[PDB]
Amino acid sequence: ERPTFYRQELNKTIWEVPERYQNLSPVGSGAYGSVCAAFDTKTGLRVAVKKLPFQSIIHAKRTYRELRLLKHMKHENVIGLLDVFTPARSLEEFNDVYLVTHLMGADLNNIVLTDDHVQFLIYQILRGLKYIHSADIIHRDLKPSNLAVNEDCELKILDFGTDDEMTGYVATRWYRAPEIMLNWMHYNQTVDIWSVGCIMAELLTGRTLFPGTDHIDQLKLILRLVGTPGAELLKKISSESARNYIQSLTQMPKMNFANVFIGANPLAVDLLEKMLVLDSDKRITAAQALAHAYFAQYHDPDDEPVADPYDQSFESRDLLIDEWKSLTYDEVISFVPPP
Ligand SMILES: Cc1ccccc1-c1n[nH]c2nc(Oc3ccc(F)cc3F)ncc12
Repeated sequence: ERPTFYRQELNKTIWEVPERYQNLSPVGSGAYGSVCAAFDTKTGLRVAVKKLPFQSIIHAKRTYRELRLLKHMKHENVIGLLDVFTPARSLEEFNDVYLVTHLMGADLNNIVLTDDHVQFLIYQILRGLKYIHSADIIHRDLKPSNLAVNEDCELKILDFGTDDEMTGYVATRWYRAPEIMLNWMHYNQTVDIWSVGCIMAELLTGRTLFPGTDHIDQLKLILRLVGTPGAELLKKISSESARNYIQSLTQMPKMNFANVFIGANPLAVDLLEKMLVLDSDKRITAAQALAHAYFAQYHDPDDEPVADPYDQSFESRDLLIDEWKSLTYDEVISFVPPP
């Protein structure tokens, strides 16, 4: 049965939410979008409520995409959907989408740690990533700011699935795999593993691994550590222009990671060497990384679940605004809360 909704001005828009949600207060000061913290009186959970959506074909498809992704994700280490609602009573008046998830304590930026803490945090990221990758979903933009923890350091991944904000000395680009940063090729799931390597290094040292002042400076930072590409990788760079530029660079050998990560657990150094490989074909996978000796005290093959199949055929589909809107409406209406 349809709950009673009440109205409140918050982020200079009128939020209309079910009575169960109380004490709504804006969080993140814009950083997360139009998001409010609230208390869910039905479940006793502190929740984050995001108000989004059908302004164009691209916007409507992106709205559908986000709802589909969030509805699929059912894993301890991945942000999932506690609720989704609209005050609209029919498809015709449907124009707002509200998404509800767990309210976390802080992101990984507001944390950066002992080796034991690093083990635990990276384990959880990899556990969540195994799940996400098993559904053929790539995050594409893993960074400390979309990794959040509660008070008990229990972690969840957020934001899975412009040129200006990627320009210059910016954290938005520091965690990106070189093949995606420079559009070398059609990339794979281990772009996310590169990101984990960058994050893990930063947890260990307290410092950004590749704090490039721009794309090129960052590539140079990367290649100084991992070496310039060999013949085999160059061949895989389908971008003739990008391949051409790479060959202009003075060749450099891979550095000794033990001399870069001075005093770190040798098993951590080993894992970093396996994650921070230039050739994405040869990077360690999430499933493989979980079985690495570094996570011996946390690893449990019976407690690292995979995802149900995820149908993303809609991605190659071209539809009208009202069609994406109708699809989105169906998904809102059919939502079943978690047990
Ligand atoms: C990342 C963080 C840092 C500090 C405090 C709270 C949070 C936080 N907890 N939950 C959060 N959810 C979001 O986005 C949503 C994602 C999916 C939703 F269904 C609803 C959302 F609001 N953004 C920040 C936080």
